[PDB]
Amino acid sequence: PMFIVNTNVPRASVPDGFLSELTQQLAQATGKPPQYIAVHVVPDQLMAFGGSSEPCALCSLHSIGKIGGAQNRSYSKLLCGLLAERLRISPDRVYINYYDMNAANVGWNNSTFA
Amino acid sequence: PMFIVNTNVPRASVPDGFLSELTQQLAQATGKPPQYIAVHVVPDQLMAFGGSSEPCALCSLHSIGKIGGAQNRSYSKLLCGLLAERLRISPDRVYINYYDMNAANVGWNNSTFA
Amino acid sequence: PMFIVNTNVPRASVPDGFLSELTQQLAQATGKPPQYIAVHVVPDQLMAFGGSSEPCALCSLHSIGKIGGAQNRSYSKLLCGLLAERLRISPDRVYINYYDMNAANVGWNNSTFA
Ligand SMILES: CC(C)c1nn2ccccc2c1C(=O)[C@@H](C)N
Ligand SMILES: [Cl-]
Ligand SMILES: [Cl-]
Ligand SMILES: [Cl-]
Ligand SMILES: [Cl-]
Ligand SMILES: [Cl-]
Ligand SMILES: [Cl-]
Ligand SMILES: [Cl-]
Ligand SMILES: [Cl-]
Ligand SMILES: [Cl-]
Ligand SMILES: [Cl-]
Repeated sequence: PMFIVNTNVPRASVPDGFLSELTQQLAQATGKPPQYIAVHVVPDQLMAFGGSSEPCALCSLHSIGKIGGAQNRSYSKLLCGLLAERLRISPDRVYINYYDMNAANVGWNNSTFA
Repeated sequence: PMFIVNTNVPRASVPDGFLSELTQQLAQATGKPPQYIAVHVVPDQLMAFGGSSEPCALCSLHSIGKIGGAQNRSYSKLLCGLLAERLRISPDRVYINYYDMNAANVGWNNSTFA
Repeated sequence: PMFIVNTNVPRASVPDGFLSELTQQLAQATGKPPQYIAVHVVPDQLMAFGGSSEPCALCSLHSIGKIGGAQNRSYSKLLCGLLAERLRISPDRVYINYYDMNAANVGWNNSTFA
């Protein structure tokens, strides 16, 4: 799986250990092996949500399977929870796009998961 | 909806009110409330379009519905128009990927839109 | 086509002409004219792969057609090879998401490719 978070929150406000916490929480939530988890955080971004530039975040979670109605609601609660707790971003100022990737469309180690 | 613009144009060349203009114009174009419109601009990028690093832009517009053949053509005219006017980027050096998202695949406020 | 590389490797480590090499290599691989190839490299990113902060990369390749099982395996070998030789990133620490875009969903020059 791959989780990306883009936010206008400054770098200095992203607490130490955030990438590790995301990796650990996502491994368990998705059920995927920790070695399969990739995380990416992009702070200090120029963005707005509803026209307001108060703290907000635009994210994406890509996974081969483990994507669905119920699972996505659970990931959203988990992720919005972490963003609220660690980056002080209100859950209603966070969007998370979920993508269920076909194995044939994910490259890794000179090949694909197909 | 969510609109992201990645460009090699420097931050100082992004005029005041750009995020606000995009928010307003996209709310009107998509027919969605501006409160639900998120915009993100990423300047000073290392990119090339067609083998040259002259001003260019790689963008994405995600929306639950309001995506289609005719609508996308209309959005492209609007967006390329804004990028040319405000960032001086030639329309033929702009790519905009459109994504019609299923409500279950868009997280927000500890849940999804499903 | 559009190729994006997000990586934690330093900007100073990205060889000059790297964008040009990616452009020409992708033009050859996809069979499409270099004029239509866009490349984007984002260094100095805060990311982790498998919980580790060692060099890694999260990439995407979007193309109208020329995407598939066999082709993607070929693209992965090509791209991982380039990232390894030029950016010193191990292939097993690289993810590449492939997207076969419908022409109606790719905006360009005030319209779409449909
Ligand atoms: C699905 C499988 C190919 C696979 N994907 N993947 C992604 C990141 C790290 C390890 C692996 C991995 C493996 O364990 C191989 C060695 N069997
Ligand atoms: Cl589910
Ligand atoms: Cl897919
Ligand atoms: Cl602005
Ligand atoms: Cl140039
Ligand atoms: Cl339409
Ligand atoms: Cl039309
Ligand atoms: Cl979707
Ligand atoms: Cl194929
Ligand atoms: Cl093959
Ligand atoms: Cl598409």
